[PDB]
Parts: sequence; C-alpha cells; structure tokens
Amino acid sequence: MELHQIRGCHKNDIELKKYNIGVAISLGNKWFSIDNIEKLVKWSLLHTKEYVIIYIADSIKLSDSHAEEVAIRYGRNLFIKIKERVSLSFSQDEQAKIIYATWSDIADSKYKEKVKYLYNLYDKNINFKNYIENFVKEWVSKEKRTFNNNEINKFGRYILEELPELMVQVKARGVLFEAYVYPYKTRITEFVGLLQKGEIFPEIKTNILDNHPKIFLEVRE
Repeated sequence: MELHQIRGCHKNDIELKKYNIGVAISLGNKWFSIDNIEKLVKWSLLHTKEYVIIYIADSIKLSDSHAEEVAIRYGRNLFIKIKERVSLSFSQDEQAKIIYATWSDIADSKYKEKVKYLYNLYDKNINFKNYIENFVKEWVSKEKRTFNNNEINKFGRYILEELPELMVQVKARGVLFEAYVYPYKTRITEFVGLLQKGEIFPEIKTNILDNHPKIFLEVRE
C-alpha cells in the first residue's frame, strides 16, 4: 500500500505530514473489503498530520436524503465492523486518532447549502443535468443490470449530495481534513479536478468552492 499519484499538493507536503486524511469508502464497491479498508487506515495513520477520518464517500424510503438512508441501513453496520477490526489491529493510542464520520457528522448547515445549490442547478440548467445524467449512464453501462431514465435521473441527484465533500475541505465532528485517500482515479475524481480548476461548469466553483480544494491521494497496493 503506497502513494501512487497526488492531486492538490506536492509529494513533500505529504511526507511533512501537513494534512489530516480522510478514508473515503465506496460502500458496496468490491475493492472496499475490511482488509483493504484496514490497510488504507494503516497508511493514513502513518502519513496523517494528526487524525484519520473514516467516512462513506458514495453508495453506487426512510429518509429524504439518500446518503442518510445508506448511512442508517448499511453505513452503521460497516462502521461497527471497521471499529472491531481496528481495536484488534491498532494500539489504544492509534485508535484515538480515528474519527468515524457519519453522513450527519459531515452534512451540516453549510454543507447542505452547497448540495442545495447543486440541486437547483440540476433543475434549472439542462446542460448540467444532462452531463450528470450521461455520467450515471456510463457507469451503468459497465454493469449487467439495466435502469430506466427516471432511475438514471434519481441516481444523478444522489451524486450531487456527495459532490461538495469531494470538492471542498469540510469538517467531520469539528475536524478539518484537507486530503482523502482513494485507491484509483475515477471519472468522478477527474470531474472534480476540472470543477476545482473552473474548467467545467465554472459557476459551481464560483458558488460553492473556496480556494482550499480537497487534496486527492491515490493509494493502492
């Protein structure tokens, strides 16, 4: 498990341990075994400025929020398994560095304003809508299962709920994490890169981004 590639800072910034580090779990993504999650947490604990923040980054009716429904249906059980593994593999003083951040811990008033900006843009701007929708379609085209165009549209909205967390530096339980680790570059991480640079949908950068962009750390075996 090692750093393969870096967006948002230089390699030295990491070795100087400048930043707190989030571990961004894609729940239901088959790479995110408990074993692989534990190895990302191990790596992040050895490179972090202080804290490691574990959270659910994406999900690819008991709540109005899809991320919240995923948090209560599946995220809580995942977090319990992770904690158990951690308490058996790490020392007490290492365990004190780890923060388990639920959707609620991240989606505060300021965060939700950003999501709401994106929802309104999804509704008023048909170029944005179609870009997000074609976005869902390409990933589903890699799946055997099929989806109707109303499901495609609903999945797009779900992406918008997590987009600010990938784009901007947010706090979990009061702790800023400037960087996050993820094992591979994806179409979503490339999209966020352009968004942060104002090279796609520049209105988004104007309206919800803050000149402190989320650093992406590509970490895999």
